[PDB]
Amino acid sequence: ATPVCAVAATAAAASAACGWVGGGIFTGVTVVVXLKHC
Repeated sequence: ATPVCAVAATAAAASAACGWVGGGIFTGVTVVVXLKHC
């Protein structure tokens, strides 16, 4: 695992954090709000 394991943990961690960032959070928040009330 060493370096390889660390890489997976990094990319794997982003799965959620990375997904939320990059405008992903706005998409869900913006999308949810609308459909939520829109």
